[PDB]
Amino acid sequence: MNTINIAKNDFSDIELAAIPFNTLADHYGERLAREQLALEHESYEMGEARFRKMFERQLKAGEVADNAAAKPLITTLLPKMIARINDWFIKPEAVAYITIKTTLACLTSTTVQAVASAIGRAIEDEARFGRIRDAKHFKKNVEEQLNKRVGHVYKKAFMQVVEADMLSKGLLHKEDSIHVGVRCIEMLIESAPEYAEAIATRAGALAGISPMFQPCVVPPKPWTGITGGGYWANGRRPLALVRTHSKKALMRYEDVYMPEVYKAINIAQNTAWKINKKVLAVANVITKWKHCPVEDIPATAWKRAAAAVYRKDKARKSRRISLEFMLEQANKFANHKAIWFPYNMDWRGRVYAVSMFNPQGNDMTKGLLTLAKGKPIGKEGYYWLKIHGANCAGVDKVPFPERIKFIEENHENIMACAKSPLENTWWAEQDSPFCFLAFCFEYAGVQHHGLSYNCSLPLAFDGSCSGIQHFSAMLRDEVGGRAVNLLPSETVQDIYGIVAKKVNEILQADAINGTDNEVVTVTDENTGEISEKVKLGTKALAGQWLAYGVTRSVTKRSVMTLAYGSKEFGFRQQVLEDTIQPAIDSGKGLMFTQPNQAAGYMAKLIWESVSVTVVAAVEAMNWLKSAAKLLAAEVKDKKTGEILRKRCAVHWVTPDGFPVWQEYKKPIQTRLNLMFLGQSEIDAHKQESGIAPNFVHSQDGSHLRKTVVWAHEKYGIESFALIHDSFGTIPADAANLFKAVRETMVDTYESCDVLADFYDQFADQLHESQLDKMPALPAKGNLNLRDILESDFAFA
Amino acid sequence: MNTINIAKNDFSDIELAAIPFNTLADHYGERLAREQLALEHESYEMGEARFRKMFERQLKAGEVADNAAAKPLITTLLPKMIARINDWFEEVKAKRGKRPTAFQFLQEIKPEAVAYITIKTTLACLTSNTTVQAVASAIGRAIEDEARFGRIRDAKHFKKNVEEQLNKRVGHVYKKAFMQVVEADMLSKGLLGGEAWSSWHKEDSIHVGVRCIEMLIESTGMVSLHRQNAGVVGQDSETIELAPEYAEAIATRAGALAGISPMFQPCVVPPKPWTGITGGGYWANGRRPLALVRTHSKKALMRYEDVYMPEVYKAINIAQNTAWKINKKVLAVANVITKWKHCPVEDIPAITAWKRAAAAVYRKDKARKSRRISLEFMLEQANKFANHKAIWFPYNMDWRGRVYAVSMFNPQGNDMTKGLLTLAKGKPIGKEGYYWLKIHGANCAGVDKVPFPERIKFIEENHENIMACAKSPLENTWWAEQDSPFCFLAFCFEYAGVQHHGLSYNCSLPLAFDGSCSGIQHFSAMLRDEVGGRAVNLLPSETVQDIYGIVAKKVNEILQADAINGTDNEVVTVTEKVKLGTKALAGQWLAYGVTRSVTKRSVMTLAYGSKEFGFRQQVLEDTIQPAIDSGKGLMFTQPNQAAGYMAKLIWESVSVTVVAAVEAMNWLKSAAKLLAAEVKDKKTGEILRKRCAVHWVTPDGFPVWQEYKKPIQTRLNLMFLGQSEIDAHKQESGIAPNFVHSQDGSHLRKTVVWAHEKYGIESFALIHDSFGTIPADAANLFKAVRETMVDTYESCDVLADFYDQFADQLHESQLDKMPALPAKGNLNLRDILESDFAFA
DNA sequence: TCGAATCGCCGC
RNA sequence: GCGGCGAU
DNA sequence: AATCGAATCGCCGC
RNA sequence: GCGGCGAU
DNA sequence: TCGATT
Repeated sequence: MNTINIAKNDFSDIELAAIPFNTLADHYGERLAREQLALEHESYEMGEARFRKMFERQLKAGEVADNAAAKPLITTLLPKMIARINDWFIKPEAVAYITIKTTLACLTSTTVQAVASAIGRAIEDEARFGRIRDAKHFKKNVEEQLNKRVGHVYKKAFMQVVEADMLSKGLLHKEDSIHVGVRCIEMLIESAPEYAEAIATRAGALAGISPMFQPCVVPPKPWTGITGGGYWANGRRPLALVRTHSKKALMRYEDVYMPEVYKAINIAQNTAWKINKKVLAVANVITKWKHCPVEDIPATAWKRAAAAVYRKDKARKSRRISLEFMLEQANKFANHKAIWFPYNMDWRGRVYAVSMFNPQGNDMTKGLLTLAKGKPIGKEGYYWLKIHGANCAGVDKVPFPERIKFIEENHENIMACAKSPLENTWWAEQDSPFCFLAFCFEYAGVQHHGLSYNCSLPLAFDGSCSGIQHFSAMLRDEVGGRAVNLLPSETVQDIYGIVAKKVNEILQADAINGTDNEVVTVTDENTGEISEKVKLGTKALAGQWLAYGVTRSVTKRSVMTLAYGSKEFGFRQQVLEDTIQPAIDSGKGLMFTQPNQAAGYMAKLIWESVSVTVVAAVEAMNWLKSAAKLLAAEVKDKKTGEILRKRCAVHWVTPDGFPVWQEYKKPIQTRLNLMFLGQSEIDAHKQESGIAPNFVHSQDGSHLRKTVVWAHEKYGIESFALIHDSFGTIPADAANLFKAVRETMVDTYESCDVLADFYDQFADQLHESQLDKMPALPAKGNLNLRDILESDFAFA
Repeated sequence: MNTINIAKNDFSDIELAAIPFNTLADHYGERLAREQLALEHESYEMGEARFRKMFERQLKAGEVADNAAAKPLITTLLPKMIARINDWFEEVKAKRGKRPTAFQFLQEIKPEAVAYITIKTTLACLTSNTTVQAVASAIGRAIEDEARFGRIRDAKHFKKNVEEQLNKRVGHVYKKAFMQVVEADMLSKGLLGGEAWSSWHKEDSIHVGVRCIEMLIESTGMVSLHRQNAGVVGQDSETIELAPEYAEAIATRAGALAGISPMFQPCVVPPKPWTGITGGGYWANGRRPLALVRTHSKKALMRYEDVYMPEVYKAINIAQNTAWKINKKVLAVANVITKWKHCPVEDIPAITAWKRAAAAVYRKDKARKSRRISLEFMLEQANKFANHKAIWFPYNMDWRGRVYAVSMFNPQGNDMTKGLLTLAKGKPIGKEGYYWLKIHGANCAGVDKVPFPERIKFIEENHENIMACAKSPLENTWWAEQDSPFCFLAFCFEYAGVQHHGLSYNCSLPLAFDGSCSGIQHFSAMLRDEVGGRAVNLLPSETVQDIYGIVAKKVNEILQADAINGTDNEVVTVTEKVKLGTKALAGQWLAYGVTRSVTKRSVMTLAYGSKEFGFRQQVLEDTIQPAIDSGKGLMFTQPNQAAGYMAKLIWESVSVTVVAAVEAMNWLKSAAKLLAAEVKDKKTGEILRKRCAVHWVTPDGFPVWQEYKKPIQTRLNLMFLGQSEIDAHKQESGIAPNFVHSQDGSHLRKTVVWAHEKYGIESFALIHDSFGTIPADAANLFKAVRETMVDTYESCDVLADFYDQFADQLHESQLDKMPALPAKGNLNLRDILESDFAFA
């Protein structure tokens, strides 16, 4: 409960070390060096404070046991107590966990009787709950709402209701409780400051390894290796080029040779940003007046809404704390001529900025940041500057000439917002408001100062659906590629609309020729009550959906979740929560007499429509999932029981050269309590669930890294705004980046059959029995990749 | 249906007529006369457009029968329909054979209700498919809906608790949805006799309406019947049209009503001095002339024509003459923040119960829209008159004599309106002006329960905050966080001016001084109550006296005593439940903590006549129910027992604190009851003394007559809206609140004339007990308002005068029932002159 | 058996 | 009249 | 048969 | 682990 | 729901 201050020695050395200073000072100046090292020391300093505040709230709460510093002693203390309870003789392990947590919590916030009463009272409460959970299928319906509850008091209150319903349907001493705790303590005594020092020492250590990362005031330290990049000073937490769950998976990158990967990261780190002072000036004012600046600009349904408004209030507090941090960071570096961001990678190869305040943030955070080195905008830069503004306004589904026309027709509004941003709220109403306001300021400058006016604003181009774009390129899918604007097109293609149009074709077919409605008797298991129930035929079901009107908004989420592995089942939950339930609360949905029947009907229709719109996407993710299932399985001779092939990790190499290992590992045994917080084999399921998204994310990351090196080497582009598939640069450089991103993607998939390369990596790993099971590669389609270079709306 | 425009000829007269023009031109010149008469013309123009939009919506919704142009004709036709209904029923019964198919359906609905349901639904159908079938269907489904759910209304005792929740819902579908839910609930309880309604089939409902349509053509004849393509089986149709004369009657009445409903605006010249009952304020001879007294009958207005009240007339004209201007600095701030927030000062960032929660969000959504529409009007009017060097507000009086401004934008409004308005004619502020300028700023911030020396201390300590708010009101939100933000911000600007320009600075800001509890103050003055007078700051006190904190103190004293002594809990059978004792109940309340918050509303409602019963509903809704929703109120295990217990304690605390108030309102209530009764000898039955109204005259010379009148008959439908003798209960309910309000009106009127004649004061901000003037004249207004109050209650015994008015009217049986005048107390009125915190 | 301040604006 | 807003 | 299940990264909270 | 928020 | 483990 007494924490040493890491600051005085461990944080002092970071600034103190001469070798970082002398190296930093020569290139960037002594004062810029000192500030960078002072800043890095401050980041570690802030992190120590953050842990101290969290620990303090945990002492008052008694949730010290939940804190990571009190975890390691409990793990060595617990097994000896469980055996002692058996030797002295609810599950034995759970009682041992309950006693340790209650003892540590009671001491944190001292009578022996009071702790014994608490342990017994919690023990009785848990067993009354545990029996319902340990029945279990009914508890599974309860468990999701139990997981949604917050705090033991709400858990017990929710537990209380489910027990009463469970009694109604029929699934079914104070001194002794104090005596139960006393004997638990008596066994615990058989199983102190020295233990308290262990949590106290660990608390210091965890305070030293969790800094609040901050932007660099000098160009970041280039990555020459696996660790030590980004920030210049030797720290307690050295940056890793790849964020790894294990130190082993970090080390497999130590040997590997990835010259192009390193260049891409170093180039991105080199990009110099500055705070957009004009946008910051606006944001500082509207923030003092509104919780969210753009949230509200003047211009049985009850029970569902009640759950949302509690969430909506909790959401509103969660948004503000993020805002107040970003704003302070924006104010703090507002005067600096330039700031930089260090970059590392996730284990799949996507590029992330390391500091908490980064160009990859929300719209306000994005609008608060701009590049520091501009070039005169010229004719083409103005053209792309206007296109970006239309995109920020939400005009992104029309051809480019209509996007320019929208800007010119709204020129006076744009000018008004630039002149008096607090007097005209039109910018706040646009889809990406603060980024739009930033565009307004530059648009005014070009009008005030002409095409020679210097512009450093980041103009971001985003691929429409990167995963489907990449999957269609791999397998040459024309129909899917056209739906994602990979092919050159007269008009912007909406994949959500195409799916919706195909759904309407099925809807019309089933309404004319459909299964008739059928009636089946149903008997409730508990009641034993026989009620006649109607299964809706496809004809009746289509009629309800046709009455509602099926738009792109019905099919939108199902297409987005496709890359994440969602399929027909997950769609039915989406349709219910997205369109069917919200219509009911609005009073619409009179046609949706049975919601779940409509959602199941719709989810089948969306899945059929998606599978014919993008065949390569669906085919590829099935092929990858089959591969992961085979490798992840352990092969055992049935008679022998010995394993012929152990569970195998899945590994591949991106065209950039980045390798990735996907090792999802599940623990052997875990303990979870209903009323108290719950306390190395490869998981085959997570291997299958993740192989399709992780592989395609690995491909988009290589595309990004290839684009930034190609843009810097073929063209002069030195400033990059990168969000995983969004590519930004200054307007003078904007047209070349648009070219470079098309040239990179065309180059790789003309050069590399990524799926065949994947097959060569695991083909030997398959057991003799497994080879017949593995599906063949999906057939290539009719698409020509050269047409991607001509496409306007691919944006990538 | 279609209404000719009033505007072209009749609104044209307002600017044309020479005598209104010349009278205005002689006082203020031709050109100000041009602007005023065109402005008054626009006020009539805006008002007519208001009627036309409402009529268009009501026509679209079929709610034309709800509109006032259609009420007179419906009142004429309704008896004819009803008589024909009753005769049809008697004629159908007399004839032998199978009864007509509508006969049974028409019977369960009252003959009055069918009559109105047909007229409204036919008028709705015709003004918004003229076929008899669709209108007969539309009638029939409405009859059934009144039949099915009416059964719930008349049963009746349960309906009284569902009546309010039905009213709180807007729109027929929501009303119908709620009634299906209660019907299912009461059927489960078996209240409705267990008879679930069997829905009428469609062919029945058609036949129900046709019999109704036929019955109006015989009796009333507004609708007439026409047959298209007779004898052709395919196209044989019958149609319905409205009688043109009846359509012309609503159209004539619609136009007549649109020309008499103006949207009153401020004056660009000083308002017309009042010389008589009518035609004051605005200068044009208008279709709706202003009245000096706003009355419900022309007769109550006519009583004022004869009366000589020179001081009443002087006070209104002085108040009208006060020159105002729009505070541009405040208006600049309000124009900005309003565009960003629905209520600009609402959410500043700073560092069964579920069913009740749902009702709260519904009300909150209503309150947001209704609040914002008022805001948008005030800002638009403010921006309109922003560039004028001065503007003026006409004034008139309610039937009790309280003074109100006439234009919709007026200084007697909310904070934002009050903040947007400042006086036009200012004087150099001076030392004394600065002092009250800071006191006013302290009160706008909410530092009002404290002596003046610390009010000055608060302002001077927050000097840098006040300065920052004035320099950048948009950059520092501290002013918006105050209790009266825009009025505080208005002080911030003048405070910044005094520091920039010194004590020579010309300040025209209205410094409002408000009596703490004007009703109890007046009642304490009449009967000379020392204890009551001290509690409401009538007598000089060491500190400001909070009557809520006083009552809370006396409540807490009982609670502590009832925690040591007092009844134990007992079990009582109820048609066995525990009845909590005062000892248990005291413990619950002490656990909650009883503050001035628990007692505030009860003291406020005292002047309105509320007593121990009304406090229990207040206590439950104000503190107990919110506590339960918040997760407090575990102590309130039985909420109604706690509320009734606390209501008793508040009533005992209040009655011993302000005795003069309780005694005086009782005496007036007893007077109105005796006067409002009819006196009839029981054996003969003849009425010896008729029901009599209540009349008195203020010391200012204002007469006032209380004649609450009850209508003989009324009608009420569940889903469609419903459409003279003295009301004795309203006479007793109203006499005491109205009498004390007539006194504060006289005090206000006597104050403005005394401040105008003894001192030089020419600018008055007046809200019924709030007295405002420029800072240079603040000290004298403080003097003047005290001097008037001491003078009247030394010169006049208002209760004794009141008794002299009605003593002759009392009957001989009633004289023993009448209480004596309440005894005067030991208070000395001259202490009011030295009372700092009376403010009045 | 019943009941338990005035004035305006907006909506129905 | 009912629903909501505001003034005292 | 029984039965389970139905993307990555970051911040805040427990 | 759970919950909430944001990025793609 | 149809695949997946079990």
